[PDB]
Amino acid sequence: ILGITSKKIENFSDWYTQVIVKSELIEYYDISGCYILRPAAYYIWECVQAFFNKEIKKLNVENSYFPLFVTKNKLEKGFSPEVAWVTKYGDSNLPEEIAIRPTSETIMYSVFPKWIRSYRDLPLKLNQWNTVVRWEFKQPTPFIRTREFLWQEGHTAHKNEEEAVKLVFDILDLYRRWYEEYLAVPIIKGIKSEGEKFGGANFTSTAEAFISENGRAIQAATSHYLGTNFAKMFKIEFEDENEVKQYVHQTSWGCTTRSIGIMIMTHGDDKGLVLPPNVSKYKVVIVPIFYTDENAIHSYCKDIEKILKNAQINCVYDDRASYSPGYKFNHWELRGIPIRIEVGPKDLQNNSCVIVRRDNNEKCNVKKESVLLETQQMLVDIHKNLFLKAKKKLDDSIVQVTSFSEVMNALNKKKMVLAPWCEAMKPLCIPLDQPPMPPNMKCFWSGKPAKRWCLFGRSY
Ligand SMILES: Nc1ncnc2c1ncn2[C@@H]1O[C@H](COP(=O)(O)OP(=O)(O)NP(=O)(O)O)[C@@H](O)[C@H]1O
Ligand SMILES: O=C(C[C@H]1NCCC[C@@H]1O)Cn1cnc2cc(Br)c(Cl)cc2c1=O
Ligand SMILES: [Mg+2]
Repeated sequence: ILGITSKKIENFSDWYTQVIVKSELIEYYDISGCYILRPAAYYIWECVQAFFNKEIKKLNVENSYFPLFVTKNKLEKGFSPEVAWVTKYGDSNLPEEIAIRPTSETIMYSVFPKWIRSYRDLPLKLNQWNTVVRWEFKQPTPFIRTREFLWQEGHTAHKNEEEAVKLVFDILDLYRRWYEEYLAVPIIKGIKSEGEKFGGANFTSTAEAFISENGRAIQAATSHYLGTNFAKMFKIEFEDENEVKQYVHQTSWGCTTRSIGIMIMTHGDDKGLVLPPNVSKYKVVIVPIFYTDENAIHSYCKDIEKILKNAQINCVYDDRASYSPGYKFNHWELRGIPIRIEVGPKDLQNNSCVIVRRDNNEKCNVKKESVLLETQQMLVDIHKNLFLKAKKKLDDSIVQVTSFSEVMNALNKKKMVLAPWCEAMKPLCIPLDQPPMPPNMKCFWSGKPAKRWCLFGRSY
């Protein structure tokens, strides 16, 4: 009951449920597919939100808030069974049903024509941090697929294709950094196939992550070039620099709290949650061991707490008298605190302490004067190690194939497949980083000549 009783490989699904609850990330809720985000989970969202905000602001993107509700006729300008409908206020029916936003396309693009008259009004760059609701038919999973989820949705409109297209890939790399620099998760940039892209999009760029334990790919984030599709539909036009009426070129992009789930599944182990330092409130936990003047142990630990905190490194000194040091060890490992500092009589004797990494459980005795410096670079190295170990697993999950039997073998081993492309397992994306393609290569399913490599696999 106390700790994680299932192993990540043996029973991944039950391991996941145990980790997210016992590490105090979420609480389950009496509405299926909805979950309470406890402070530990929301801190992660706050962090990546702060990062993403800073970066998109550099791209002159402005934050805004559009209404949670959209009327029936405006929404209705193959998704409808996912729409949640507000019908009643109190005991009175609404004259017209109103929908809860599943996304803000119809809400925003209905007003864009009013804001866009000439080239002078361009580019228009908007972003929202909000919630949307979708009554997912597929089985709900905490973070990964929820019926209400926090996200960010960006929407832009430009004078031409090139400015729009560049921003699409600018945003896509921000998503890359989002996962890499804060969640320590490696992702693959790519273009969706025509059958997998957002229907309203010209093309859909994507960031894909992969979970080796169940052999499933997860779309980490999206970034669409919408072209003039929505511009035509909503009559979003502007007057040229040459007085000619033109359609705007639009982009849209989004990343949700699914990112947190991807992080958990990536870095979590059999001991429980493992947090990248950049998304953990407490970077260090200080645990005291008695046998010995207790008050002297308190003074030493508090001194180290002051040293770290003064250097703007948030940490916690677990001085709860009712719990053994061993209990505290597991307590904070479970909650994913990157670093544990142990202080006992022996450490107090040499004016030193034991520092313990959460990721590989490596221990080392450091002098009190070197605690700060060693802590700082250890937090750096922990993030590097988490990312690199994760990248190795991602890379080792892809097999380059040129035949059907090679595909069957990879599918049976829960691997992803990199196959020739000439345009349940499905096409995931056409990776931006293309390996060389032999001149006379064919798709083994069509015989047509291959132009690029496509990534295939099962997905969430
Ligand atoms: N219910 C959900 N909970 C969490 N994240 C989600 C959910 N639905 C979609 N996302 C993610 O939100 C981002 C953009 O969503 P979106 O463009 O609506 O894709 P989508 O068409 O809903 N994909 P899918 O629902 O799996 O067929 C992607 O990274 C999705 O993985
Ligand atoms: O939501 C999208 C496309 C983009 N909109 C916001 C930015 C990120 C995102 O990729 C695809 N999508 C997904 N699910 C939907 C569910 C409903 Br219900 C509706 Cl009306 C519409 C949609 C819908 O448009
Ligand atoms: Mg969907």
